[PDB]
Amino acid sequence: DAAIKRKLQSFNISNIVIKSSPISGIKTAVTDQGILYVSEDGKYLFEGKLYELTNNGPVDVAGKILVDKLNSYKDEMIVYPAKNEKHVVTVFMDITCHYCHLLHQQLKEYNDLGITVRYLAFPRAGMNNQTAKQMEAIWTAKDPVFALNEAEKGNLPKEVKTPNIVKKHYELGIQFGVRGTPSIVTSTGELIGGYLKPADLLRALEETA
Amino acid sequence: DAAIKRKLQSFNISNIVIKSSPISGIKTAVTDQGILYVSEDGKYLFEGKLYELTNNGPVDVAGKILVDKLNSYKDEMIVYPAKNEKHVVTVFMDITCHYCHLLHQQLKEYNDLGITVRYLAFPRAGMNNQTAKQMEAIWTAKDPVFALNEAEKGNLPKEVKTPNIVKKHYELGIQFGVRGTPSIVTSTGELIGGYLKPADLLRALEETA
Repeated sequence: DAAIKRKLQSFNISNIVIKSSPISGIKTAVTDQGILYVSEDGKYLFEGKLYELTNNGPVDVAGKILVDKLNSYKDEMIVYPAKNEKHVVTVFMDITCHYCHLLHQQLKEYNDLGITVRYLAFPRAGMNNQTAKQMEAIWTAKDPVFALNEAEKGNLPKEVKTPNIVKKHYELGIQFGVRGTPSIVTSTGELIGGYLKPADLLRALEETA
Repeated sequence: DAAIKRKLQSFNISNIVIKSSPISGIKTAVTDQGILYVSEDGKYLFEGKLYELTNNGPVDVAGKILVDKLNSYKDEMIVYPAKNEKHVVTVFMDITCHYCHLLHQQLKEYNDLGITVRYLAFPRAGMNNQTAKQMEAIWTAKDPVFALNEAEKGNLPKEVKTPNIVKKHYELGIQFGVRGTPSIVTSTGELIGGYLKPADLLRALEETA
């Protein structure tokens, strides 16, 4: 991993970070230009996308590289655990979205189907508005569940913070390909992005192991 | 190379053809979906693009895989050799193009600068018109140089054939990224696509070794 990030610097490649590529001789170089792939040597770069069709289909190796990134935010997520979970899905949500709202009005149901809902923020209209500022407030509050539960009931925070964690959540969403909300990211890194009622959300999860 | 094209068939991948990838453990799989990269094993596919910045910059490995493809058409090219060549450039040309025309009116000059001009066809307005049919005729004639020399003087062939070799030349041009004519492809696989007077064409070639 040592003899590498040198030539990459000399190729305008930022925040270089090496890793376990499912292909020896190479290392999954999670750079600021994307999830690259480089030789132990460091003379060949893949600015493409590495897969493995396994059986279900063209499953991108970086899918799992990405999921770790997300999970690594666990303590920023606004969790709504279930009696005892059978599923743990992360949802990208926006406070001004009817379906995100609806999905929220059913945490009890999702919870009661053994699905733990974990929220990450996804301010659609960019980080430049009262709305993106309210979510920062909500996500960093003293008790996010209360803050969020109240925002969903119409009580937005009067004061407000500057987008930061919501920004980090946003950017991670794009990496996943979030193009609207709500968007449910499976615990196996998948992505059934879009609203899905309790029941339906269950099958979708059970069907795809 | 044996234990490979099996899973690839089982991933809707046509005209599979393995090859020398500058990276062991893998093989430059020139498929009908593009120049892929696969593991000796055959469980991992790169549907991306492999490079090597060397020194001049991000030189694509498939550049050389491609050039061989082109060169492999040598006996279809309409050549205009020079006393004794110092350069051998392949030009994608169209008969209804002012600059392709102009470039042609100077074969003597290019020739006299030690540059052998080799023409491949590139019918821009697709293979569906009198023009694409005339070039097929020209490229497959009994003496293409005469046929072409005459087409450039305004004497197009009366009869006409159905696009085929011009088609193969066309498709190879797109692979190279030809977006207009003329487009000069260097002997080192490069691509200074666009008109370039004799002199200028020389430097461009000499500068880049």
